[PDB]
Amino acid sequence: TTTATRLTGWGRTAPSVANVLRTPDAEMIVKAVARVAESGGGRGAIARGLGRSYGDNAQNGGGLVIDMTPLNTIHSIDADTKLVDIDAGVNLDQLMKAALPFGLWVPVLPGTRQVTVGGAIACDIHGKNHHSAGSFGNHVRSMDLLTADGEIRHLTPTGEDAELFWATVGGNGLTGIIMRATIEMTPTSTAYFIADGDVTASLDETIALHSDGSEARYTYSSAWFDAISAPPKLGRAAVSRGRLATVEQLPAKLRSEPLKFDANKYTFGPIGELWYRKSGTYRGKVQNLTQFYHPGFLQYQFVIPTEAVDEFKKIIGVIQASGHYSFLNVFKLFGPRNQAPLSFPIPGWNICVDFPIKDGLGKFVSELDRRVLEFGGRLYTAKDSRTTAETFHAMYPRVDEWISVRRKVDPLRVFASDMARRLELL
Ligand SMILES: Cc1cc2nc3c(=O)[nH]c(=O)nc-3n(C[C@H](O)[C@H](O)[C@H](O)COP(=O)(O)OP(=O)(O)OC[C@H]3O[C@@H](n4cnc5c(N)ncnc54)[C@H](O)[C@@H]3O)c2cc1C
Ligand SMILES: CCOC(=O)NC(=O)c1cc(F)sc1NC(=O)c1nc2ccccc2s1
Repeated sequence: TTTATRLTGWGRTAPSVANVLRTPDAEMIVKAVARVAESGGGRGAIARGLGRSYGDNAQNGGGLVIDMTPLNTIHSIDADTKLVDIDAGVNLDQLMKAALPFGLWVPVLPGTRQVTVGGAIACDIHGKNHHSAGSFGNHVRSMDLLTADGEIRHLTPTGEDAELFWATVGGNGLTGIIMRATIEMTPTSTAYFIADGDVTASLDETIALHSDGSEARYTYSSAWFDAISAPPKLGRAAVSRGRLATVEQLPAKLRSEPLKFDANKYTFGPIGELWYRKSGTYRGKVQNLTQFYHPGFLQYQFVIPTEAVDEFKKIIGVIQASGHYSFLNVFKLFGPRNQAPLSFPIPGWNICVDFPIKDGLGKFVSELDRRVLEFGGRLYTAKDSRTTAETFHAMYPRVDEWISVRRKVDPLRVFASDMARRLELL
């Protein structure tokens, strides 16, 4: 029934051997969880999606890992209610394609589409539209949760079991296995975006641009920022902002299938500064999803609360002066948070940086953790593999509330992961 497999997260880092159960049969999954519960709990079980977490949240050294990707039935889509009913192994690319002919858009897309619905709920994922749509869990109308006792619980965001619903959102698999969910989609009349592009010369400008009001005009917003240059070039950004196009905004060619989804010597001088400015400045460009959104290393992502703007500028300065060079860097302003205790996003300045593994890096990121903590921010568990229990607990002050929900639903510690043990969420 199960195979011994060396599993890792996407950062190809911290390997651990587990029994991997890979079955299309939901029955077998129920029986395997019963097999784990009866056998004195042991080192437990965790669900796995497409393995796109950089962390260790989808591995369980010496325990059971349940591969959820063969549970990938789309049960129903309804254009009138905007509801899709899917198995938790359905991925967001598959969902996106199935839903478009109904005029329905996946309401939160992350930077990849190769992500399961289960993983999208359990990490409470966010994307380019967070300030207008919130995160994934805001759009879940119901889910079916396989709990430790072997019962499948039907959960909704309001009414009884709300607490457990909200513990499962961002719960990293630790309340049990999400089998099935109903999601409310966003109505759209096209597969396209109308996009504006802006380019700033400085961090001060980047911040000014993001707090001048203009963010209200766009449903989707994010930036690539410079993390290497000295100040005041540092934190200069290519900003890309837009919204879903309506049919009347498309060039005539596209109106018949509006829902179809099918170095050099100059580059470091003044001319390329102009090139990159021109090329990155535009208004009302029509773009598909690939052009607008989806075109060794240690990923590190954090958010600093909105008011702590001076503290945010200080952390960027520390990154640049550190001697650790990050080329691919995403900046976004998050909007309001939801009610999930372990949900990562909070209103404020979100950054994802990417460091090549060098001497000293492990210790440098520890200092960064400390600064993020002091400034009221937190790290994202989907990107993290190395932070301590202490640091994590102080960054998520609702963790105790969460833990008691978890102990209520899982008394025998039937659901467990490397991360759980490391972060003392067990
Ligand atoms: C290139 C790239 C870009 C990314 N961009 C973004 C982004 O823009 N925004 C963002 O928020 N995230 C982003 N991520 C992270 C990714 O969205 C999350 O890590 C997502 O959770 C991965 O889903 P997955 O199905 O691979 O789940 P896995 O990585 O396999 O599992 C992740 C967690 O979900 C739990 N889980 C999975 N399935 C189930 C289930 N059926 N029931 C209960 N728990 C389950 C696992 O136990 C584990 O805790 C990115 C990742 C990559 C590689
Ligand atoms: C590749 C898609 O890029 C985007 O447009 N991203 C966003 O808009 C966007 C907005 C946010 F709030 S968080 C985010 N993206 C991320 O967190 C990514 N992390 C990686 C790591 C490796 C490769 C690609 C990515 S994208």
